[PDB]
Amino acid sequence: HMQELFNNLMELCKDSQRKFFYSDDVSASGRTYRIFSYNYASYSDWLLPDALECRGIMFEMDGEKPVRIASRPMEKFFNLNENPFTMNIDLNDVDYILTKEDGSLVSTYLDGDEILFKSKGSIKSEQALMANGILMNINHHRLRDRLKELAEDGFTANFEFVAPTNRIVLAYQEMKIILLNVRENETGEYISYDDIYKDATLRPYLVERYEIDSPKWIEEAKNAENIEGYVAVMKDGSHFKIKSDWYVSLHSTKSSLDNPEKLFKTIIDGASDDLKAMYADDEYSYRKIEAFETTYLKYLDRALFLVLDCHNKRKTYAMEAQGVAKGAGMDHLFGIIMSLYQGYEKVMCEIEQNFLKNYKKFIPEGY
Ligand SMILES: Nc1ncnc2c1ncn2[C@@H]1O[C@H](COP(=O)(O)OP(=O)(O)OP(=O)(O)O)[C@@H](O)[C@H]1O
Ligand SMILES: [Mg+2]
Ligand SMILES: [Mg+2]
Repeated sequence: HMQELFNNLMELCKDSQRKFFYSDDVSASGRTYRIFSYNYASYSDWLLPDALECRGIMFEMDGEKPVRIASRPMEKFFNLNENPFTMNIDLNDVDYILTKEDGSLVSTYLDGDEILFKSKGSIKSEQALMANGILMNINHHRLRDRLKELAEDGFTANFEFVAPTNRIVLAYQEMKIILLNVRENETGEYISYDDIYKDATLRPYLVERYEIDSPKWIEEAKNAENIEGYVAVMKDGSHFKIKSDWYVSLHSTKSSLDNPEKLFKTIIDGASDDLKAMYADDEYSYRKIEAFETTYLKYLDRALFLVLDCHNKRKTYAMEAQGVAKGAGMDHLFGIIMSLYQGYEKVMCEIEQNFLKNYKKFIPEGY
């Protein structure tokens, strides 16, 4: 049930502050919501219970009690061959593949009598309030009424918000929302693509689908231009993504595998999952990216512990924050501990830049 699921997620947000976290917002109606998301996480983190559902799922709260799963976006999923989840796939068990739109996730939720969108991490993000604007206009009144009845039966409708102002790599003419999928809020079951298609009000918005008969579609997609790629939907309802080399080479920093300050840049932007799957045919470059990956996560772990723990507990702290920084070799994390005296997020921004400058120290041994 839901209470079980809410607990498993709360557990994750205690393990470390850059693995899993949450955040509470309040809505216009005055209701209280809690969003479970994530910042960084390695394959083992994703083995923790229900860790794969800690990407924007949102609970309406009552104090510290979940009352309902107000919004259910997709589970975390990975690129093919990115890690042990997505290696040894029977490509013959791909049901079909879906165009991958380049934009931002927005997911429905009911707030009293109002059907609204939340971005991945917030119900007040720019994308959230614009998506809201879009849904309340007269052109989307048929769809708004259908998503409102879906919410009321407790489903979550998931859209990719695209726009020329919100351009990531691909270039979209108009601002619009594209219906990706629909999820039952409690069980997380997906509505079948064919049911969404039968609704002629939803059919206009629904992401294009392609049938496949040979795994040759992956080579074609890897070698295509001006597309991000595809989301493959398995016969069991799980999903794996295939991005084009073209997209990945444009979404990473330039010369990533050559300049180690570039590779680390790729990692601090969360783009090294696409890169790793791009070099999955190259055992050396594949396992090298994992090295630099672990390095930066090992660091973050240590760093974030020391910075926040110290600042949990006056010139006392000043001299005491020096014992943590110098005691761990990184005197860079001293002005960082000055933050909790000044103001808090804004922090994680600073730990990154400070890593790239001393970066030469952390470069894995043998690389
Ligand atoms: N047809 C589609 N089906 C599913 N997801 C899609 C589709 N088109 C675009 N997406 C987007 O793909 C995202 C997941 O793949 P992507 O590599 O873009 O993730 P990300 O934004 O880097 O974050 P993460 O690594 O945490 O998944 C989803 O957030 C979703 O908004
Ligand atoms: Mg995307
Ligand atoms: Mg990624």
